[PDB]
Amino acid sequence: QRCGEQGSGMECPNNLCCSQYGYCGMGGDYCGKGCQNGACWTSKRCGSQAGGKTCPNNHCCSQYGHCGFGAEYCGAGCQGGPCRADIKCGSQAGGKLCPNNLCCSQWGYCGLGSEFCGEGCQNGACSTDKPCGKDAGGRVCTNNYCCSKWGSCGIGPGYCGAGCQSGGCDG
Amino acid sequence: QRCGEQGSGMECPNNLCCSQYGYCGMGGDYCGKGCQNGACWTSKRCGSQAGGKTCPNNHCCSQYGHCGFGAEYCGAGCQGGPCRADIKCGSQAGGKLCPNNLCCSQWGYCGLGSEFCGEGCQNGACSTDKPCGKDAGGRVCTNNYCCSKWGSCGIGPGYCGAGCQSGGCDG
Ligand SMILES: CC(=O)N[C@@H]1[C@@H](O)[C@H](O[C@@H]2O[C@H](CO)[C@@H](O)[C@H](O)[C@H]2NC(C)=O)[C@@H](CO)O[C@H]1O
Ligand SMILES: CC(=O)N[C@@H]1[C@@H](O)[C@H](O[C@@H]2O[C@H](CO)[C@@H](O)[C@H](O)[C@H]2NC(C)=O)[C@@H](CO)O[C@H]1O
Repeated sequence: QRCGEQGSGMECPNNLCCSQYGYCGMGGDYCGKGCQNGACWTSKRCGSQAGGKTCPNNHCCSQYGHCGFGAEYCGAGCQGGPCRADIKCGSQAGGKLCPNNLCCSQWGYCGLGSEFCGEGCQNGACSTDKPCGKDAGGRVCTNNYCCSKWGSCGIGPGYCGAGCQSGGCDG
Repeated sequence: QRCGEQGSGMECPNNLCCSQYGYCGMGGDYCGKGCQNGACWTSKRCGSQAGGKTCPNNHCCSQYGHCGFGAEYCGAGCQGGPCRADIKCGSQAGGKLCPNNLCCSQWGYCGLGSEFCGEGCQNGACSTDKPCGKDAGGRVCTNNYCCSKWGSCGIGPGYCGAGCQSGGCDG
């Protein structure tokens, strides 16, 4: 229910602004001074100009590094987010990973959904669920995901904690 | 710090999935069945195929009524989300509002950022707080937002509750 620093990076639906006090709504109250994410009145900084401050809410990052949507944003120079250009990745990149847990298709391109996350997926939120660990040649996960005690990649206590074989374990 | 139903329609950062228990992670335990938003293994339907629904986390809704990212979702047919084609709106498009609280620029195109939200903005999260209520001719906000006591539009208990001049006022 809470957002931003107060809600654990949590985001408001439909681009509602996360006021400085971790709540959701529209208006100067939530969108003005303070705003942590959502349709903030002052567009955030990102990537090049911000060292990789990727845009939250799956917003596009412009060539100047401000978060938003629109041709100006998602169009050319788009440094991140749902850009209109095709974002490559994978073996064909020298092994490169998609941003914001995006799946890298067999074809070497970022996206979300069956075609991207399904069979052949190279990194990101791949739904193939390939097992890792001791019982799998010692396969490690991509994106530094936690290889759970049951040889499964994920992120969370169930994965990163008790018996986390590899990745971002909590021990 | 709860998502989905367990957290007031909240979404997780970086495309992490919201399990059936209201928590954020990556893995069949967050992304598998139960997943409420985020990079769900079984994409959420949307658009005409799904009664006009919008995609969580600002995902494109492909022409087939499935949410995701990449050419197939954001390219052609894209019935919603950060569509690759400039979304049209306003006095130009028959008063058509931008979906997911996007700002309809004066040039009739949905986006987020100074260019769309700033001066001219026709609807959505416009950073211009044009006065509403008796405070200024009895003006009414766009998107069914609540005009508060002060004569300023927005969403929250502070705009929709006590002294809300018009809009989706609570009371
Ligand atoms: C110093 C300056 O204003 N440089 C301009 C860029 O910042 C500007 O990008 C836009 O900057 C605005 C801040 O003044 C942002 O609100 C806005 O979101 C951002 N727009 C984009 C698409 O990144 C560019 C382009 O208008 O011009 C420079 O001169
Ligand atoms: C009516 C129908 O079945 N049309 C087919 C589409 O469903 C199908 O699109 C893909 O469907 C998959 C599940 O059946 C989804 O995983 C996938 O996201 C979806 N693709 C898009 C872009 O939404 C396509 C094949 O991709 O064929 C149609 O005939």
